[PDB]
Amino acid sequence: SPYLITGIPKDPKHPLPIRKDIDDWYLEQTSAGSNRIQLTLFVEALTVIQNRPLNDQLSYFRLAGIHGAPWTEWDGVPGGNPTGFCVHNNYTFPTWHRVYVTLYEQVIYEAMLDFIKQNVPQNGKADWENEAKQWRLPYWDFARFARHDNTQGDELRLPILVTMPMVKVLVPGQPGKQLSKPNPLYRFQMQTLMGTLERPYAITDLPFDKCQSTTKYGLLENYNADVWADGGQNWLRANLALNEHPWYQNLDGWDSVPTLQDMTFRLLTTGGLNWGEFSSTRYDAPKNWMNLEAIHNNVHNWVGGFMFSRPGRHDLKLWGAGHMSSVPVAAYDPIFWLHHCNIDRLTAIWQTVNSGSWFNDDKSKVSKDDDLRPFHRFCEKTRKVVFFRSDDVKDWRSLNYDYAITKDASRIRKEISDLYGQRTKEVYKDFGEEDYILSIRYSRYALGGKPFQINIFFGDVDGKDFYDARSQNFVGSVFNFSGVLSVSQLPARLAVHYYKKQNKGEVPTPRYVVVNSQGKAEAEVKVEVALHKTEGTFYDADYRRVADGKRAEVDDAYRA
Amino acid sequence: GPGGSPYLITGIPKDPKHPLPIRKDIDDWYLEQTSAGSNRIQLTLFVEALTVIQNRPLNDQLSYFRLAGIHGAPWTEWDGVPGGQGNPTGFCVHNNYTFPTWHRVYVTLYEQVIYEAMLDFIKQNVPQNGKADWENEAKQWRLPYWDFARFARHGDELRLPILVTMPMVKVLVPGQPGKQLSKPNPLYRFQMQTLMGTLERPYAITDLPFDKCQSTTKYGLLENYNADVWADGGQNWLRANLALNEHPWYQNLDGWDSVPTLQDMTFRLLTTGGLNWGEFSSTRYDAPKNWMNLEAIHNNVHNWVGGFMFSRPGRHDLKLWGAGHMSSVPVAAYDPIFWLHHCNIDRLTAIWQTVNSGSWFNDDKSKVSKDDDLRPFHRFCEKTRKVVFFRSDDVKDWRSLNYDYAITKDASRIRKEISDLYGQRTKEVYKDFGEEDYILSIRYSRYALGGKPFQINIFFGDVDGKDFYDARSQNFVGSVFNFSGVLSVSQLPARLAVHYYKKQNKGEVPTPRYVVVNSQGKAEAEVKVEVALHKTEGTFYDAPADYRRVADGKRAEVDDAYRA
Repeated sequence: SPYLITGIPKDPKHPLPIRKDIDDWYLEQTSAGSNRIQLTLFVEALTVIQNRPLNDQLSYFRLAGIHGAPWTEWDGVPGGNPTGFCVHNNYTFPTWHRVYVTLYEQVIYEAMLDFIKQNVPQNGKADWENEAKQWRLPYWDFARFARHDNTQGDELRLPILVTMPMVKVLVPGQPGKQLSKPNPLYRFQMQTLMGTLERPYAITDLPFDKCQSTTKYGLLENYNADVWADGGQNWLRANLALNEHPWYQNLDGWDSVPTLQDMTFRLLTTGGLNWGEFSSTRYDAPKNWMNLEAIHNNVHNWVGGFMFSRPGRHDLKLWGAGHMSSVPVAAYDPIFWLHHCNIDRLTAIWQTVNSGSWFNDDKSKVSKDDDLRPFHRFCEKTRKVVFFRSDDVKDWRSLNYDYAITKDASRIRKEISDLYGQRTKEVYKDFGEEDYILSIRYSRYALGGKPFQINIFFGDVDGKDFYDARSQNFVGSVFNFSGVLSVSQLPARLAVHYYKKQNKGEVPTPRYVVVNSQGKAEAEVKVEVALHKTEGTFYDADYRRVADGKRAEVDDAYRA
Repeated sequence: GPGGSPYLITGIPKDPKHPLPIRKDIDDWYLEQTSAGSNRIQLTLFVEALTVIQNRPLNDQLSYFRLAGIHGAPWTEWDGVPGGQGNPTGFCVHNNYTFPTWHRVYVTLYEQVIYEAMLDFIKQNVPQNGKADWENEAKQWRLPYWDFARFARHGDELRLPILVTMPMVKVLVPGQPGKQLSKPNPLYRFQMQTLMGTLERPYAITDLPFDKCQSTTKYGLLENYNADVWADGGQNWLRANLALNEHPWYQNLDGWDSVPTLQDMTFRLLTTGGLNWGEFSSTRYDAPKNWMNLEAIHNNVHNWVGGFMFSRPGRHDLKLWGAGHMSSVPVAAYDPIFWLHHCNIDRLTAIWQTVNSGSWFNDDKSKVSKDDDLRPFHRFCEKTRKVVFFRSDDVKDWRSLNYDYAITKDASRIRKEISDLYGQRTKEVYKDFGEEDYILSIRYSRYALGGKPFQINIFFGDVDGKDFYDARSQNFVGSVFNFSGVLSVSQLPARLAVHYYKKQNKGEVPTPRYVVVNSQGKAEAEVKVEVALHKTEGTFYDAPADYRRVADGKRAEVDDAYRA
């Protein structure tokens, strides 16, 4: 203390190493011919970090603690509606998280070196150190189709490694030996319930205080409270949510496009946005409302689940809540960091194709000089420890990492298309050259700070089923990741086409429902939803409003 | 066993201070153990003893692996009785009248080994002043049963046991007053140190990729995921619960009430009188109203808990397939829930025996098997003073094994208890409709697919050619699982599904349509099944105070891409 965040130190033998796609990296590391060293290093180092005590500010718990609960000090910067250090709904969203991810990466690297120092016999040390110095925190490409057996598949998925309870690693000094160990990327587990930790670290209306382990969709009402201690990792349910798309696409004869991928492709290829428009959900032209924070919000929801219960009786239960949907505790789930690593990558990509657009508009310019608390660095000019500022990390390479996609950025627009654009283009091309988008504007605080989901429908809404891709006439969702207004944007092109085919070319009135964590509709949360149209496809590139949203009513038993 | 000494199976030794302790409902027992009114000692003992048993080495025949190994794979010897029994087969009895008695002994073995491990634990870990108190808890403990047919507490649905759904469990730390510790729960899964396909000879587990599992799983094995995911596919207990609550498709519609088929079937099994032992005891077939049998119910539960389909044709965002140990004969016993399931199968046998006292290997068919050696289980014979194999007559009175069940304590109350536990929902829903009963009869060969498992699904009305799998498939009525890997019979309730069909079709009786589904989720066209619908006047539950065939089944066709 102070802990100076520098990124991994420069070594001339390791020029700007890349953060790799975690599935690519896992597959390479576990191939027959790979030495398996980086995988062993990441597993062992993260395990050590997770087992460090609470009074160690570089323990996993305390590093995750920076983001939200239990809202304590970190690195000498005081903590204590409770709020964390994390920046939400402001234009410093991408830069604060850029530093946060780098802190995590640096801590892991240093733990890797400790592991080598302690456990690798001297004749192997140079080789292991070489691998550590090449290692960078992998990213989870949430918008890229998972492979399937080397070929590109057709669905979005959680990383392979994240879905494995155990992982086999090397035994240093014993060539050819491997041991299966608990996988620290699978979950973060403490020794007791998080609500019982010694003061001031205790995590105390989702029962996160009753969890010992992080969970994905594991928390449901009407099960014994001891089940919540470790609700498990329902990664199959998470994968289903990540592949959210309009309801009609489940019907025979229609091709589906994952909304997350369409959104990501739109975010990366749309020109003309200023930093304020791109960087945040913050709203101080609807075509410019698609932003990085909004996509990040939805992914948080889809990975963890936010609904603890549902009214009525249902044999098939698709609700269930978990850490990733919840601001105060999302950072405890190890996938948090891989997700945020990709958020950093998307920022880096966008920066590369929008080089003039950096805190450049009247709105975002005000926030440019914000201290990014609690992150410290040494100012060589004044010889003083100071807080990070956004300009310090404008070039991510000054933190000594890079991404392959920005590394040789020669053909970055083609790469964007190959990764995130092919399916969208393939399906859209069958229909007329026009685009439709939904605009959504809401207040994060509409439920006093509690989270909620805004679901949009074209056509009649099922009064007992207004939740997801399996709900009749579902078009898309916007999640309020919470726990001055906010905006988001949804693709609407394909959903409008289907509606038009069934309704004599009529333009649909977007119908919306605001859903709470009890699966009930909040009748009085204000949302501004509109439908906008232009000529020409979005990827070949002025929008006009063609319909206003209307709140849908749900069944009595389902109303909040 | 070692030194040429057999392991004598006796049940927990009799202590006059502990007269016939009961095997309790595992949810009631867990809830009690963790309540303010308890000391948490039996929970601690069961957790610590079972952990030790699971960590014993492969050459220890009382290790968890080797006890589970008696049932099926890796088909080795046990207690000096040769294994390696044209397909490989284990010691377990299936499709024969000794099914209940073989398993009665098997469950007692497991219980006895755990008790002995509890005594070891106390000897080594409990301070001197506490040893007698802890020993008395061990002497009271008996293996809990999972009441798969009872609504779960704080109920309206069937569920896996609470404890089975918990990765960790908090136990006492003996000698440290007030101290408890969260530990890995040995009932949640059984995990080895390497993939089971790589164990030292001759113990390696070598269609479903069980050779690539390090841990047991429920619904965790799906094609099109990295093979490393199969090492521990997880415990999808929510998915298992969904399967356990299987019921006709129509009941998911608005305005209709549901009844879990498992509970209806169990209530029918326990209340229908007049069955001989051969009818009750087994799926084996050497009147269709008497085809509801214990083994068929056991078969379906194995399927529902584990999952048996590795893949499905086509593309589907919502994936409700997935396979797991409990659905597969060769490896089912590795999943710790296996023993809790079989404990309840023993309890159902005991209940049935209580209300059918003259019906014990009594008919001409089952009589032949009464004197079968229940290998590999040894006991000391008091009459001849020699070590022999168990035989069914030895365990006719389960109390001779020094355990009992609360429900079998009082024959004068058993009919009310059966009603209270398994009959309330059925009666509540059936009462809204006319006084007649309908049942489906199902007869098939276990070897129809060369010994591979399959599921027979029955429908009333048009079958969706891409969706013919479960309660969400249009017009689904019920399923029969061939737990495999002389014919076999099962029976399904059809009363409510028939009423729904009649209401939609001007009172016409449905033709039962069936599809035989394999582990790839495809329909088998050549598997012969005899399905028929039968009717009588009066409700089945009022009967204790003659079915006529009314329709014959026919195979339904599925979409070309979904054909085997």
